[PDB]
Amino acid sequence: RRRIILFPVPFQGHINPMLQLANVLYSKGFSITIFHTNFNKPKTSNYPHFTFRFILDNDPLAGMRIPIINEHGADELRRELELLMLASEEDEEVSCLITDALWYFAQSVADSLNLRRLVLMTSSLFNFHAHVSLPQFDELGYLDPDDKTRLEEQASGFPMLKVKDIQFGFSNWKQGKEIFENITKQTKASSGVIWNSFKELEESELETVIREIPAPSFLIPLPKHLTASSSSLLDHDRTVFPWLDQQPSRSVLYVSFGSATEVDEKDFLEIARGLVDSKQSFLWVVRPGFVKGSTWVEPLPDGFLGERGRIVKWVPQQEVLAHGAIGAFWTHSGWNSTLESVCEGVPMIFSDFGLDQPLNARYMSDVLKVGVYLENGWERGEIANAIRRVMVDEEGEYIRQNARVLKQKADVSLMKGGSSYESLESLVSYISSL
Repeated sequence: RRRIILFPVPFQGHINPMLQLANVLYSKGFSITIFHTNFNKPKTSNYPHFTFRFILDNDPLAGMRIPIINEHGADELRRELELLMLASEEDEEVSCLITDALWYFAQSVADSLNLRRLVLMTSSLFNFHAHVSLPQFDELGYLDPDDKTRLEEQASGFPMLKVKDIQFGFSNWKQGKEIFENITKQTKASSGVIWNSFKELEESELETVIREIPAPSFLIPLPKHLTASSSSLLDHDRTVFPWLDQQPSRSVLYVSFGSATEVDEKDFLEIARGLVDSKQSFLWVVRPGFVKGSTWVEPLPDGFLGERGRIVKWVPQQEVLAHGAIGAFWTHSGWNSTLESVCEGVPMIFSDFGLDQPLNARYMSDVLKVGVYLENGWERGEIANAIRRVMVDEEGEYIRQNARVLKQKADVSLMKGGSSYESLESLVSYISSL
């Protein structure tokens, strides 16, 4: 009997994957302790088989906890580790810790303890290519936002990307590679690295991973394993499932934009019209506090759709995406939502609110070819001409085709004698054989 220590980052896009992995690992035999701040704590009654430890705070702007924890957490993380290693019975040794990547400082703490740390990568191999070649991007001044980026113009080497992708996708040059420097470092210094993906999804970046990571990396599509429904930090309105049933097959555009994202009153209305203008049935989730200078959706006028679509606060998305009523998904190019998509097999409109969303958008658009990327902000014509495109237009059947070829591949992964299948037997072997 052997304990894994997991340690998410307490934001939905990190919780979601980290606990899915937790569930898959309990399956295969391991005791499971979870480190988590008291901030954004998930519902624990949902996870009766996991032991939970709250730390670091036992008495978009919220994402500063990450850097604040990194520098000031070390000595608190080490304490609780040692506690847990101590109290552990003769017959329940801790095999390993498994953190988010952004916990780049656990590796010193673990190092200091001699415990070995594995890493959960909540974004893609491509993402991690980007960060690897960042000192290559400083040179060309892609990280410089003073002058300009060239028009639909390829960066360097084998540029599946463009300079905008990086420009906006690394639009925190104000802080700079100071952070990402270590994340990449602290990924490579690791005893292993679990990728939320499968082998056909990113086969070009395998090399990038097998080059830079001396430790074995293991390729694991979590959504295909199990749904992340019971780590939702917000309450699901399930009143959408009885509806969808009464939409005809593939006539609903799902529309989620992350768990953090904010928009102006101007754009929210803009986003609004485009959806009507497209003349399609669409379920559109809107967080509580999504629109700025408002609480929920006061900005919405009366007499917009009403029959075709309905707004909601929050839903169990994977469960949604898997409904036939679904035809596409207006993502924000967050990775889980993006990955969920491929695995349930739905084509997507893209967007980017920085960080990683262009990167994701880019090589989901062009490489795989499973979506349409509004590069150029928000126009009520374009948006409707992306949605019509993917959904109705006869000029996106190659989008719809590819978006479901890739799904069968995923099932094949998890079918015995398949990448993901073997990767999990291996990961499992890699945890035990320690």
